[PDB]
Amino acid sequence: HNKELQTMLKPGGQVDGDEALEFYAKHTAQIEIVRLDRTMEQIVFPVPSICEFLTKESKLRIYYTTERDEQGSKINDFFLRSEDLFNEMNWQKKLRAQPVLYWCARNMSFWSSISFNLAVLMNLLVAFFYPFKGVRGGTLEPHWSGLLWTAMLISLAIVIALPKPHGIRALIASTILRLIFSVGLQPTLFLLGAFNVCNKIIFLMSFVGNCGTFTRGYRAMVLDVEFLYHLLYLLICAMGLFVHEFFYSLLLFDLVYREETLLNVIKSVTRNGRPIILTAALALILVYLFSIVGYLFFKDDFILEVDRLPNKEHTCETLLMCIVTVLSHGLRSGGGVGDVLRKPSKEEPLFAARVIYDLLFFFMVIIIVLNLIFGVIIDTFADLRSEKQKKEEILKTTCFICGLERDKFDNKTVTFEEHIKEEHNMWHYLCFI
Amino acid sequence: KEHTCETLLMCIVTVLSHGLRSGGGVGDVLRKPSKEEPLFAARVIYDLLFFFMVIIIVLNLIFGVIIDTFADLR
Amino acid sequence: LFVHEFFYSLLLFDLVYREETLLNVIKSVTRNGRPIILTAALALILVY
Ligand SMILES: [Zn+2]
Repeated sequence: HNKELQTMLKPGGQVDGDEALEFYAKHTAQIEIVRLDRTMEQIVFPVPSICEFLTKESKLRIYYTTERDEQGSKINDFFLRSEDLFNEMNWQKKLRAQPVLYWCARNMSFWSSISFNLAVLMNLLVAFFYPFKGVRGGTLEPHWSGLLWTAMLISLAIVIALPKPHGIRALIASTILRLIFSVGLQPTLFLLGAFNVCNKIIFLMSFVGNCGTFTRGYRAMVLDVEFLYHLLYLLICAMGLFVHEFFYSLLLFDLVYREETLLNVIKSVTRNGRPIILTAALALILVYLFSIVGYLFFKDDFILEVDRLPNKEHTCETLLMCIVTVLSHGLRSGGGVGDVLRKPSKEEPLFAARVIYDLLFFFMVIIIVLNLIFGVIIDTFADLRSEKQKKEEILKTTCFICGLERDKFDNKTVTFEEHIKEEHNMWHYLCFI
Repeated sequence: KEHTCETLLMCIVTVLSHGLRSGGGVGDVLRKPSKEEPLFAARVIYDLLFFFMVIIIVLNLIFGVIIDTFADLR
Repeated sequence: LFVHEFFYSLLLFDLVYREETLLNVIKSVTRNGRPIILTAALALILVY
């Protein structure tokens, strides 16, 4: 009401009285509610001291992952997420006392990134030369020591660069390559495996630290799928350290499945999986009918050429199951079944029968069915892109709480961007709860 | 004499990238199982899994990404 | 002009990148390049 009073607590950023004014402005929220008589009134309250103990990553997760129900409102799931956020803030305040556990839980990204990187490098080491018979052999430059000296020069040039601006993995890779030639490769791989397993057993503690599920017991931490996945990763890492080496390749999926875009394209493939499975079943039954037709009428045309392992050049398939195997062999090769069956030679009476048989198989099975599978995949891309742009637009041009659109705030003595940060800020609603 | 073998697990990756082409899959370059060796069904499911999953799903994934980018741009 | 001749072929790209529709289709390819690179890496690990 007092315009003179209003214009001297707000612009207090440029005055010397900063402590009291910006402290009390920072620690004061504002919320609007509706009472029984459907009247809207405004409440000004102090924020709790525990509400500042909330990580902004969880805030972004709550802002993005909340979805609207059939009535078009996000508050119903927001309440449950608010309760979970309250428990998370309680555990964060409890955790902040410990100096070393908070240091481990504060740096999860470093442990995860270095584990991913050195497991990738471990897979690259086991992939290039498996039998571990030497390092001197190579189709590279005239000496392997030349490439080793080049790597040493690269490491020396990277050791005088800027402090961790770029090339941090380059010097480590050069050092690992230089250690590979000085000492035997199996000691180097044992050292790298021990480093990865100690990295994983400290990262598991770092993960269970800030995600404080383990303070309530054992059932909740055991039943968690993410903890089980991390434990499985640790188990197969220890198994690949102790018996043979291919389990690093096994955990390469868990490595490369950490980002979102590769996830999105794959998991679009796994979205409408039931049309894909049913189309595969349709292909199987079409192959079955074509195989029994070939068993009935073209039994002697199924001569195909094979080569025999040393202790005549042709085999026949007459069991109606080997014929299904041959038709699934001919489901590949693009042309169809006519590329594996013997050539009709234009003079046998079953020539036109062979021509229409081959053309029907090729056209109907190959074209229609394989194009059906690919059309299902493409349509799933279209559906995902449409719903993603729809939810992004409704998040960007609509208030989270009020649900009103940007078009209602044309002039109205206010703006939308101050409405959605002062009048209807949802973190003020969480603070009030 | 007219034939070579690849036993290094890197030459095998080279041969599998050689067989990532040719459309049919890896079953067109490997020798024919001749129906009587015990590892016949293992070869059949191996070839079918490689062809179906790798060829169909992955190459159709790349082309689907390209087509979806056309749709977004338009 | 001074050494060998194939650098005319090298500058043929700069020649054909002067219109707009070709640029539109090329960077329809290279707009979402990171899904394509990650799908290629997925193919590489499946081959492995
Ligand atoms: Zn509002």
